Formats: sequence, C-alpha cells, structure tokens
Amino acid sequence: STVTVPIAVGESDFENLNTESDSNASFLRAARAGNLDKVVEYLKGGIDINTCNQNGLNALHLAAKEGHVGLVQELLGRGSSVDSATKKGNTALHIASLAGQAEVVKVLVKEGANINAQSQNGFTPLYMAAQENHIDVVKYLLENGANQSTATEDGFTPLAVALQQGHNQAVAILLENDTKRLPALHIAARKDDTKSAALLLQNDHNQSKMMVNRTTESGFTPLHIAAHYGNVNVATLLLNRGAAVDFTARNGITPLHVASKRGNTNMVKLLLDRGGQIDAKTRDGLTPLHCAARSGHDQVVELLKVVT
Repeated sequence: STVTVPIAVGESDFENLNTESDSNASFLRAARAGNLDKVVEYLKGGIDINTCNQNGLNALHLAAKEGHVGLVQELLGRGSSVDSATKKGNTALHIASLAGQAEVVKVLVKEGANINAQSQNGFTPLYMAAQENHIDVVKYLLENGANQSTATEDGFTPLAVALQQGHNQAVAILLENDTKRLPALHIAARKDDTKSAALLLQNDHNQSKMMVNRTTESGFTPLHIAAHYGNVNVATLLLNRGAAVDFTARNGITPLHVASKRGNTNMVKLLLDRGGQIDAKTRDGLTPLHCAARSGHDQVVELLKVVT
C-alpha cells in the first residue's frame, strides 16, 4: 500500500582504497586522484584509454565522478568516447550528475554527451541530479534540453524522486519549468505523472475539501486538467483516490464537458464509467453532447449519442 520511487545508487569507489596489469589499477587510481600528469604519462606510455575496472569504469568515468574537470578535458581531447557506459549502463554524464559535478556536466554536455541517456535501470542524468538535490545541475540540464518526462520503466520521474527525497527546491525548479501558475497536483495531472500524483496524495484519506479536489482560480480540479489533456492514467488514479467526477468549475463546467469539448474519447469513456452525468449543463445550457458538436468532435458525439 506504498508508492516508492527507486533510488540511483551510483558506482563503487574501490580505487579510493590505499594499497596496504597492476599498471592498469595504478592508472585508474591516478584518474581517481585527478593526477593529470601521471595519467598522461601512462597514456603516452601506451596504456589503453579505454582501460576499465571490473565494474566497467574507465578513467573518464573516474575523473567525472570526482569532478576532475581538467582531466575530463584531456581524456576527451585524446579520444575517450563521451558516452561509454559502465556495466550498470551509466555514462560519465550520469556519474557527474549523481555527484553534482557541475563544471563536469557542462563539459560533457558541450562535448555532445546524450543529455537524456538512460542507465539500465532507466535513470536519466536529470533524475540523478534531482534525486540528490543538485540544484545547479538540474537547472543546467533543463536549460539544455533534458526531458523531465523520460521515465523509469514504471513511470518514475525526476519530480517523483525529488518529492520522495524531500527536496523543496528541486521540486520547485521541476514544477516551474517551461512556463512563462498551477498547484503541483494539477501540474502532475497535466504531465500525466501518476507517481508524483500518488506521492502528493499520500496523506488525505477519508470530498469537498480533500486535496484531490482542490481547485485553481477558475475552479478547475486536477481531474479537469486530466480531462483537458486526455491523460487517462492520472485521471484513473484521481478517481480512485476520490476525485469528484462531476465537479463543476466556473460556469458549471464538468470534467465530462472539458473532455467532450476537446474530443478526448477515452477520457469521456472513463468519466462515463465512473458515473459522470451525461446531461449536465453549463451556466449557459450546454451538454457534453453540445460541447463536442460545437467542436466537430464527432467521434464523441457518436459515442455520446449511443449512450442516450
């Protein structure tokens, strides 16, 4: 009876262990320490730039973990492939983001690292920077195209992990992105973020003054938004958690009005199934049927006529 976002755990740090072929190990230790001169010397000496440990970390991965900007530049300069993945499927960009190494993030991004790459647990750089509350990396990633909506295979998002981890600022930046002002649940409805919705809703159990039925200025609920954008999943969740199916906004507008006006067929279906009133009327006499007609959404009309 729990909603629980998965946590990116990072790479190991065996190279930090003081010793108390072996050329390779020593080379990786030099990378971990950020000793450019030593690393360059080994490379000149012929050691392979792609040398990695049992977990698949090369020197680029180690320099990035540790914020060694200069060294990251040198390795990149020498042909280190920006997006080599470790065995967990992490790129240097994942690692730097989890670790909050902002200058390193910049350097990798400018080198064309894939800003939306997913690890084999489905995590993105943004998910990592978000999980760990690395604000500046978050902002930087957003400003550079990173997509908040790229999700673990179970729909886990940066917003969801920021929420679970209690990170107010992260949550703010994530909610406030690409808008130039709705409540969070509403925004989660827009985005169709069931997990984040679930998280937000975890403390009202039992209709009117429930959080699931809070309104915006114009009296819309998360359910109205869901209906507007045609987000069936998040709508289903809200309705399961007690959203009033026939809740009227300004002008007696119901979620069914909204979905009918936007020709959102499956929303209409869902709302009907949950008992939404087929014939409710706006302050000016419109029915869901009329709203759809005035909008050429025939798909709906048909469906809507059948029911009657």
